[PDB]
Amino acid sequence: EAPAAVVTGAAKRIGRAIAVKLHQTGYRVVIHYHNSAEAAVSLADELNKERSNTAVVCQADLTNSNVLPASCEEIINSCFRAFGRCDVLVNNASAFYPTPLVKTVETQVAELIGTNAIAPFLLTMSFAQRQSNLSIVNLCDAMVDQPCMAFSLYNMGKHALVGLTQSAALELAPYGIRVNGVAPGVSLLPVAMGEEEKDKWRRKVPLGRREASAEQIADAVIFLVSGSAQYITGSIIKVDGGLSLVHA
Amino acid sequence: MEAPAAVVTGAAKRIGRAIAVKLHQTGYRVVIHYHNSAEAAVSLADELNKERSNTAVVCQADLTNSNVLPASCEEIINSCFRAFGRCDVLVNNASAFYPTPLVKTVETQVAELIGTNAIAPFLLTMSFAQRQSNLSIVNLCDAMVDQPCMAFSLYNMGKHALVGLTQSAALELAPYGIRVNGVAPGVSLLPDKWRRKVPLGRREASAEQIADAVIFLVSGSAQYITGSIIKVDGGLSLVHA
Amino acid sequence: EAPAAVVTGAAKRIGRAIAVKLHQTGYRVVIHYHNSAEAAVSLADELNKERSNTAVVCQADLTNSNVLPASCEEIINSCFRAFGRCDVLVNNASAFYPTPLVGKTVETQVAELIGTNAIAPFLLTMSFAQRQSNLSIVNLCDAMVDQPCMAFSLYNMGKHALVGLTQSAALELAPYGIRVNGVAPGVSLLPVAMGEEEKDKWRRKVPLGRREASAEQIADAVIFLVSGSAQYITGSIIKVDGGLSLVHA
Amino acid sequence: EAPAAVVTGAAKRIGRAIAVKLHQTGYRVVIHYHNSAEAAVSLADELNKERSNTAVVCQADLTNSNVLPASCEEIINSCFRAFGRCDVLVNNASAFYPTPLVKTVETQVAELIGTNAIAPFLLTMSFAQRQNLSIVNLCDAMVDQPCMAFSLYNMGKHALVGLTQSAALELAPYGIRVNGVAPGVSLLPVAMGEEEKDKWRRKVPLGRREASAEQIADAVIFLVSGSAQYITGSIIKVDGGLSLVHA
Ligand SMILES: NC(=O)c1ccc[n+]([C@@H]2O[C@H](COP(=O)([O-])OP(=O)(O)OC[C@H]3O[C@@H](n4cnc5c(N)ncnc54)[C@H](OP(=O)(O)O)[C@@H]3O)[C@@H](O)[C@H]2O)c1
Ligand SMILES: NC(=O)c1ccc[n+]([C@@H]2O[C@H](COP(=O)([O-])OP(=O)(O)OC[C@H]3O[C@@H](n4cnc5c(N)ncnc54)[C@H](OP(=O)(O)O)[C@@H]3O)[C@@H](O)[C@H]2O)c1
Ligand SMILES: NC(=O)c1ccc[n+]([C@@H]2O[C@H](COP(=O)([O-])OP(=O)(O)OC[C@H]3O[C@@H](n4cnc5c(N)ncnc54)[C@H](OP(=O)(O)O)[C@@H]3O)[C@@H](O)[C@H]2O)c1
Ligand SMILES: NC(=O)c1ccc[n+]([C@@H]2O[C@H](COP(=O)([O-])OP(=O)(O)OC[C@H]3O[C@@H](n4cnc5c(N)ncnc54)[C@H](OP(=O)(O)O)[C@@H]3O)[C@@H](O)[C@H]2O)c1
Ligand SMILES: Nc1nnc(NCc2cccs2)s1
Ligand SMILES: Nc1nnc(NCc2cccs2)s1
Ligand SMILES: Nc1nnc(NCc2cccs2)s1
Ligand SMILES: Nc1nnc(NCc2cccs2)s1
Repeated sequence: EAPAAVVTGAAKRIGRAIAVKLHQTGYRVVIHYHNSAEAAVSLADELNKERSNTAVVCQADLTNSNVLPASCEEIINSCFRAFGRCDVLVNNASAFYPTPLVKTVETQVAELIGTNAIAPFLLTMSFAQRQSNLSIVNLCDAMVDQPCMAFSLYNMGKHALVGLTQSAALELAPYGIRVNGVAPGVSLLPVAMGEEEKDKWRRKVPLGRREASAEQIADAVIFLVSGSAQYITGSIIKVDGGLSLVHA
Repeated sequence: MEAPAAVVTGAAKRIGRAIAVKLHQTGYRVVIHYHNSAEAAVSLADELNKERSNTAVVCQADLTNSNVLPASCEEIINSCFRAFGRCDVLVNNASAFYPTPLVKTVETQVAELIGTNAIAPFLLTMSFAQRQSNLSIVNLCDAMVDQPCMAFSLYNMGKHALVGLTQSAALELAPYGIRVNGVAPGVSLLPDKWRRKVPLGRREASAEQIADAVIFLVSGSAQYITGSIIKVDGGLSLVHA
Repeated sequence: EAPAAVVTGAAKRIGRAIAVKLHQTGYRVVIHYHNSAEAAVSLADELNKERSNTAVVCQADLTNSNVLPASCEEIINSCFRAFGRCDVLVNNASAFYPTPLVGKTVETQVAELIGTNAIAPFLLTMSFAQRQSNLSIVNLCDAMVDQPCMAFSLYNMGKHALVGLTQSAALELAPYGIRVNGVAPGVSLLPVAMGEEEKDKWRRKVPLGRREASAEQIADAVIFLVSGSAQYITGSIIKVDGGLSLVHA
Repeated sequence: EAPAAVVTGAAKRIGRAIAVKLHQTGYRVVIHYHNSAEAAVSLADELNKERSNTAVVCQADLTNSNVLPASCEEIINSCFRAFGRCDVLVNNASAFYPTPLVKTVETQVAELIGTNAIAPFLLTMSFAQRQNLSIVNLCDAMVDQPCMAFSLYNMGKHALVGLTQSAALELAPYGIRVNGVAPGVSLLPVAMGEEEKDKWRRKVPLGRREASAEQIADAVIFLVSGSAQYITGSIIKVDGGLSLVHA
């Protein structure tokens, strides 16, 4: 009777807040993870303590390669194995690091374009081929047109994800699958980043001079998958505190 | 007094009514603004006050641009403060819509099309902010703003100006904690060829579907969202010619 | 015969550079001005001294009012009275100043900021089209239209409206062979009013050379758009901003 | 000292026209090709007959693979070996075919994302590493109103927008400008029946025809010229208003 959702990169940070808030809403969840095995299992434990048999984990590398289609097929298949259905796909997993124009480059291309764009395409195809309020939500980037300097590949990946969001909204609408995006500006800052750099970014945000909580991002995801967004497809909701509006 | 309060312009019919109703159902007190639709405005106010008495008032004003528009807009915001003691939400919904081919005087067309669609929203936004917790404004935009209807230059200029206001006001009022966002319908309630162009189910949006996006944006679930415009268009804007 | 162009606010700065560059390419020019009468006449003189009977001036307030349509009709009429034709319209004139949401009356500011930046371009476009070869319109837009200066809401509304006009008019006049495009400076000639230190703050933002656009660089893009090399281009807005619009906060 | 330009996919159609018009402006050219050797060589011969030793050909597959970075480095190097310099890169080559959601899919990924996005990135990096310098990328005016069932193609073209913007921003301190030209409907497929061609043509507000190759080429010539010295990160539509037309 309960719908089911796949969330990629759901062990930590935003994806985890997404999976949690989906579960709170009624969904059974596949918690996809790559390296964060302890966190993934520990999230699924917490969720199944609340409602037994409502969470499973699924391990996969989302780097592009000739087995990526199979991995993506397996993420979707795992949702069907555990819950008999797959109502929502959340494309959240993401590699993020600089690739200056001036790891081999082909690995960087595989990681940054694979995770951020190719895996979402492949997951979207498998989601669709396996098929009610069906929908996909892609995690985009509010700053996609005012990119971080030296992040060409990352940015290319997120731009492609906009393209996917739109193309798949158009193509899947006849099957009643909605496809939308949520575009954070500055949400949870990289664990790697020092606290002076974190406040630099925080200070740019017109609304409150702080980053988005992961929960604030999830809230937008929840709206998009909900029955209050039934006529919404191809839309990318910025959740950025106005940051994208701010000139240099 | 702890129930928040909303002003919705053009609230007597169609999308504005639906927005007023849904806000009221969420627990808002509402100012139902109207220009010509007195009977309808009052009838809605009646229905809502039957649900919860003294939660709905009406306010008449022409939103055409003129020398008296700033005072009319200021009095709309005042009416919310008079009735309810606070003004938490402004929904800029009223809109004039008609062709103005490039090939009523043109200056009257400017006054109604740019006035109702952009200038009144600007003035209402100014009065709303001057008078000031989850404070927000929602502007009713247009999903087809960049693929406009042929011969609708002034309407389109006004809806583009409204994107501008949405973004400018979001930036400038963020320090006051006033969020400013937009909802952009495609084809909603018609004023069949059109229905068939929509990817998502070959139908128009109900007014309620538009309202749903407004309710989201005013909610505590959108507390970090400002300067965003959510399309509610069933994919129509994605469809090439 | 030589083609003819109208340039609004052409007495000084970017408008002058546009009129000059159009005249150098072979156009006869109407130099529209509002307050800058000495500068406009002085410009027409210089151009006429390079080639007789190729420049006139035309004074008009482009503030919105009930007479704005007549004024815009008269601008276009001036070009047909002077040159027997009107091939190109450059909507360059612009009022620019803050209008904080939180001096002049607000209705005056609306009239100036929406009138000059949007309404007069719409009426001029209407007149240009109705009074009718490579016919085109170029609207001076703003590359920062989606990252606006704080407290510039009416100016920004006007520049957004002008984007809309650009697109609506390109759509609607394409059947008549009239192209409509835009040119969108980021930081070009800074306000005369602005102190050097404030100017250098803006300059420092620009990735491409950390300087503002020259007036000539803006004009070059106008000249492309009116040219035979832009015959298939309509509804395009070209940023001339040295990458400024791409820079995050 | 004549400047030098690399044009990818320069043997035919839009790329050919770009190469010709660059050559007419005074550029020496590297005509890059994949399968169209005879057309590429005939263009080179034509251009050399006009001015000796001003055109060379360079064969390379721009599909993504382990060797694409070396291929892209070789293209750029061929310009320097032939002409002693490389002033302009035009990323024009493109694969284009439907990839419905409902060749292996990874080969589709390699061809569509490789030609349209990864190869321009690699080329751009090699161009920059080796340094009026500018790059022009051939984008798509319909990128936000895509053809149904062209997700991978559209993804590639959106990525190219991101490249164009990202490279503009990063390369601006080295004085390298990076821009795009976005055709709407230009030269239609070779096989497409006229009746199908006319459905597309009829959609275009400005003259109900597709853009010539030369018309697209004109915008590229503008962007590489001294008249665009402050233009970077700009994408000029050359679409006859098509992108403005609602469904
Ligand atoms: N945080 C922000 O400020 C911000 C800003 C703009 C956009 N976003 C977007 O919002 C989404 C969530 O953001 P976030 O900061 O929570 O992301 P994140 O923590 O940087 O990454 C989320 C997860 O992606 C997974 N991932 C990385 N490489 C992968 C690979 N090769 N295969 C499979 N999974 C891989 C990781 O899983 P394991 O941990 O299991 O390895 C990781 O925990 C992302 O799409 C991001 O680009 C975030
Ligand atoms: N329905 C759609 O397909 C669609 C598409 C795109 C955008 N939108 C936007 O969605 C919003 C609501 O759409 P709708 O179809 O419900 O609107 P609508 O029925 O065209 O107009 C709504 C109300 O605006 C008020 N209004 C019109 N001219 C006025 C004036 N001079 N002064 C004061 N009020 C005036 C009227 O109030 P009185 O009746 O009291 O005189 C009218 O009932 C609008 O902003 C519209 O532009 C709608
Ligand atoms: N300068 C920049 O950095 C920059 C940046 C972004 C966009 N732009 C745009 O590029 C264009 C040219 O810029 P600019 O700096 O050269 O412009 P500007 O000097 O601010 O103004 C140009 C001319 O506009 C005319 N004007 C102002 N108010 C008017 C009115 N009420 N009636 C008629 N004319 C009026 C004036 O004519 P008189 O002198 O005769 O009175 C003035 O000389 C403008 O459209 C502007 O918005 C410029
Ligand atoms: N034609 C249009 O209406 C239109 C519309 C929108 C955008 N565009 C863009 O404008 C540009 C030029 O258009 P077009 O119609 O002239 O292009 P096209 O004829 O489809 O492709 C141009 C060339 O791309 C090369 N190419 C294809 N796959 C390749 C690979 N794997 N490796 C290396 N080269 C490869 C081919 O070279 P060989 O022949 O040598 O094998 C081909 O001649 C493209 O970027 C296109 O996407 C065109
Ligand atoms: N996977 C990720 N995508 N984008 C991210 N943004 C992290 C930020 C870095 C600086 C401001 S936000 S993590
Ligand atoms: N007031 C109004 N603004 N925009 C409106 N759109 C109504 C249309 C719906 C479908 C084609 S036109 S009404
Ligand atoms: N009329 C005018 N519109 N925009 C102008 N730009 C002037 C600038 C002010 C700050 C940076 S550029 S003048
Ligand atoms: N490589 C190519 N990219 N885009 C192309 N477009 C050809 C067509 C344009 C419109 C219908 S088919 S070829």
